[PDB]
Amino acid sequence: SQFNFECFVIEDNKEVLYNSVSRFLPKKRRLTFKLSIYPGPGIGDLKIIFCKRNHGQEAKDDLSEDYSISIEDNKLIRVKNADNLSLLRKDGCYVLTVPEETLFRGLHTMEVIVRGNHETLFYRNIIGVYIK
Amino acid sequence: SQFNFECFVIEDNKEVLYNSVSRFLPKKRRLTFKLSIYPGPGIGDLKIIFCKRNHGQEAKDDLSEDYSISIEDNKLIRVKNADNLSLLRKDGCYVLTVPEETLFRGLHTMEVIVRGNHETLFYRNIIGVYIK
Repeated sequence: SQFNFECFVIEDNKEVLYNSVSRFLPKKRRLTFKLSIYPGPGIGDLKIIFCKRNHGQEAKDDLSEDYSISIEDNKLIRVKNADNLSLLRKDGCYVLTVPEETLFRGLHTMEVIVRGNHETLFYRNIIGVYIK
Repeated sequence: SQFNFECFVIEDNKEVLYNSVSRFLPKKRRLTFKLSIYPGPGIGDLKIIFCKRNHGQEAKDDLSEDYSISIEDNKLIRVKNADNLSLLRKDGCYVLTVPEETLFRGLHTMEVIVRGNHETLFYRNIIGVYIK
């Protein structure tokens, strides 16, 4: 696939794929959300946003974050609230990493939206995480 | 204030600690150099530079890089050639990560220099890597 979106839990200094919303995670785990981009025809300069939200009765705007970046000339441009993001190039693949930590009980989602060529939608995905 | 400086090689999707000049690595391996900062009280703003150099009969200026960052008011400031650097905040320590790839045969070093108030030297360390 040209785009991929994954959540990893840091366990004993290894990244372990989080592959089911059914699995409750304990608090105090580091998470990494990874957007992998394989460039090609029509895929170069991009606008990307990550949307972190929590859900349920105790939904709070306080826990909401948007991380907005652009990729221009294969370089990362921090647009808004994107200081913790990082871009890494590995063998024709660009990986954008968003770090988080499990802290509040309940359902949390991270959504990613990728647009290019004057706002054409290239990719959207979302990962839910349950925390004890 | 306490500092640590470590090098990790990615081997089967895990960060494996690479001790300085402890073995020869093949080409096309990913490396991460991590400076960990355990800030003490009144440490003030910091100026940090990483210096990459290669050594031997084929010492080459085109392989040298300097990555310069500051920590000002507890935020990362990318000063020069620091787009690939990232800063992760953990419980009681900051971690600055410098990614590299093994590409040229011989000895290479990554040196880190940390200065603070009045250009006072707080820390210096260096790690060497052998590449096949």
